[PDB]
Amino acid sequence: GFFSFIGEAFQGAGDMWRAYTDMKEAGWKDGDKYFHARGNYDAAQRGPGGVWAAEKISDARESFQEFFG
Amino acid sequence: GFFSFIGEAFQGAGDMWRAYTDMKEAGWKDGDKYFHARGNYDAAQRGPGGVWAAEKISDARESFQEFFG
Amino acid sequence: GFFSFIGEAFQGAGDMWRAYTDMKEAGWKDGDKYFHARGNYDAAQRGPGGVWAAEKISDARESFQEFFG
Amino acid sequence: GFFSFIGEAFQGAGDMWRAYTDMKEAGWKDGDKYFHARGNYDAAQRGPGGVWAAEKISDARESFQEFFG
Amino acid sequence: GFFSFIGEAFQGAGDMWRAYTDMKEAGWKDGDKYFHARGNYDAAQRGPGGVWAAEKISDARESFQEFFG
Amino acid sequence: GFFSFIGEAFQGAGDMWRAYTDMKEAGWKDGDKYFHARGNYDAAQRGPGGVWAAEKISDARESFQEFFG
Amino acid sequence: GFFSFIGEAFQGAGDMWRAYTDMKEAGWKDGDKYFHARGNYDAAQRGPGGVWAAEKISDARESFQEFFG
Amino acid sequence: GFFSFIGEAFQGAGDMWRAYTDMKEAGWKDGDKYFHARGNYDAAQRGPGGVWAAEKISDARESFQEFFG
Amino acid sequence: GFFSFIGEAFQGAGDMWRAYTDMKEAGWKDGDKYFHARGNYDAAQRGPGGVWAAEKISDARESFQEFFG
Amino acid sequence: GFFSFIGEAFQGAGDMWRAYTDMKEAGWKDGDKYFHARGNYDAAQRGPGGVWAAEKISDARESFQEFFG
Amino acid sequence: GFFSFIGEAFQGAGDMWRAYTDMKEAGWKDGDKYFHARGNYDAAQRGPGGVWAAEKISDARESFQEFFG
Amino acid sequence: GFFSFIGEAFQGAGDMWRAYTDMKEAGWKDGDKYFHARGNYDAAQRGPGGVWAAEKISDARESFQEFFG
Repeated sequence: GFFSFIGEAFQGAGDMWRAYTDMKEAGWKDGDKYFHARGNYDAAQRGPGGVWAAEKISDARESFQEFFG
Repeated sequence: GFFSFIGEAFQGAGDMWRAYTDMKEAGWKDGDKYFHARGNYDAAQRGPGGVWAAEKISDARESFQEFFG
Repeated sequence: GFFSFIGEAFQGAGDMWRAYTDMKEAGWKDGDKYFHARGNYDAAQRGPGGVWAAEKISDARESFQEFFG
Repeated sequence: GFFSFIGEAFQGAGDMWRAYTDMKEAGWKDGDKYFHARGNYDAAQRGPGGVWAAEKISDARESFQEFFG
Repeated sequence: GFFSFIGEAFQGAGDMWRAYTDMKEAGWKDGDKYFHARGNYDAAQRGPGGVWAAEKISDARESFQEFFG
Repeated sequence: GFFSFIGEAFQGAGDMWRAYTDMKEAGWKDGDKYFHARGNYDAAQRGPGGVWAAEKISDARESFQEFFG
Repeated sequence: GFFSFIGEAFQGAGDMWRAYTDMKEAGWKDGDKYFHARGNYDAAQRGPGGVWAAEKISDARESFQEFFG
Repeated sequence: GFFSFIGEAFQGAGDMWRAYTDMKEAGWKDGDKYFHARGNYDAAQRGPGGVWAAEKISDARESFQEFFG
Repeated sequence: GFFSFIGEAFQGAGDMWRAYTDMKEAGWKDGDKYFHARGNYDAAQRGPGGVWAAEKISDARESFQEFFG
Repeated sequence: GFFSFIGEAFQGAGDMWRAYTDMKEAGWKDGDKYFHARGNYDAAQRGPGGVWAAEKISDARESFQEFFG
Repeated sequence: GFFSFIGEAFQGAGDMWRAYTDMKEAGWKDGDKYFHARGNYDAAQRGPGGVWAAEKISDARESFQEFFG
Repeated sequence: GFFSFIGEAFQGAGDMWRAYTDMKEAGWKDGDKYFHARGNYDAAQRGPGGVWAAEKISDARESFQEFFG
């Protein structure tokens, strides 16, 4: 079992990035979730970059290189 | 079992990025979710970049290279 | 069992980054979650960078290199 | 069982970064969570950097290098 | 069982960075959590840096190097 | 059982960095938690640095090096 | 510089399997060489087998297999 | 510089399997070499087998296998 | 400089398996060499087997296997 | 400088398996060498086996295996 | 400088297995060498076995295994 | 400087297994060497076994194993 959450440069209001594994006889309730935004400037901004999602990376030679100038 | 969530440069209101695995006799309730936006400037912005989603990457030689100038 | 949460440069209001594993005969309640933003400047900002999510990285030779200039 | 939470450069209001493992006959309640922001300047800001999430890293030779100039 | 919480450069209001393991016949209640911010300057700021989350790192030779200039 | 909490450069209001292990027939209540901030300058600030979270690091030769200039 | 001599199942009389490299201002003399054979039985005999002479063998997968029954 | 001599199952009389490298201002003399054989039985005999002569063998997976039955 | 001599199951009379390196202002003499054989039985005999002569063998996985039945 | 001599199951008469390195202003003489054999039985006999001659063997995993039945 | 001589199961008469290094202004003489054999039985016999001659063996995992049954 | 001589299960007559290093202004004489054998039984016999000649053996894990049954 592999669980990997990556969260970056965001504005949230609730109930995020959750992992529920292997429950038995459970029960739950969540409530209302409000996002209210007025007059903001430069919210939720991210620079460059690549996103790799792999399971096995075998024998990688001179690979996975990112250059920023 | 492989679970990989990547979230970046966003504005949300609720109930995101969840992984529910291997439940038995469960039960749940979620509520209303409101997004209200007025008069914003430059929200949810992302720069360049590539997105790789693989399962196996074998013997990668001089590969997976991104250059930014 | 592998659980890895990485959270970075964000504004939240509640109920984030949770991992519930291996529960039996449980029960829970969560409440309302409000995000209210007015007149902000430069909220939730992130610089460059790459995101790798792998399970096995075997024999990586001269790999996984990021240069910033 | 592996649990790794990394949280960085954020503004929160409640109920974050929790790990609940191996409970039996439990029960719990959480309350309302409010985020109220007005007139701020430069909140939740992060510099550059890469995020690696792996389970096994075997025989890594001259790898995992980040340069900042 | 491995539990590692790292928290850095943040502003919180409550109920963070908790690990509940191996409970039986429990029960608990938490209260309301308010974040109120006005007129701040340079809150929740982080410099550069990389984030590695692994379980096993075997035979790493000349690896895991970060240079800052 | 391994439990490691590292907290650094933050402003909190309550109920943080807790580890509850191996309880039987327990019960508890927590109260309201308020964060109120006005007119501050340079709160919750962190310099550079990398974050490694591993379980086993075997045979690391000339590794895990960070240089600051 | 690569020099590989393999000699097998033979009858010789002299001056075999020599490698002279990188000489300067040299000089040499060899003598007479006589092979005299009478009435022999089953001299210089070899069983089956393949002869590979390569310089580079890269990425050979399930190759170079000889079966004898 | 690589020099590899393998000699097997032979009858010789003289001056075999020599490697002369990197000589300056030398000089030498060798004599007569006689092989005289009469009435022998089963001289210089070799069983099965393969002969590989390579310089580089890279990444050989499930290769170079000889079976004798 | 690499020098490897392997000699096996032989009958010789003289001046074998020599390596002369890095000589300056030398001089030498060798004499006569006689092999005389009469009426022998089963001289210079070798069983099965493979002969590998390589310089570099890199990353050999489940390779170089010989089975005798 | 590497010098490896392996000699096995042989009948010799003289001047074998020698390594002369790094001589200056030398001089030498060797004499006659006689091999005389009559009426022998089962001389110079070797069983099975493989001969590997390499310079570098890197990262050999489950390799170089010989089975005798 | 590496010098390794291995000699096994042989019949010799003289001047074997010698290593002369780093001589200056030398001089030497050797004499006659006679091998005389009559009527012998089972001389110079060797059982099974492999011969490895390497210079570097790095990171050998579950390798170099010989089984005799 | 490394010098390793291993000699096993042999019949010799003279001048074997010598190492002469680092001589200056020397001089020597050796005499005749006779091997005379008649009517012997089971001379110079060796059982099974492998011969490894390496210079560096680094990080050998579960390697170099010989089983005799």
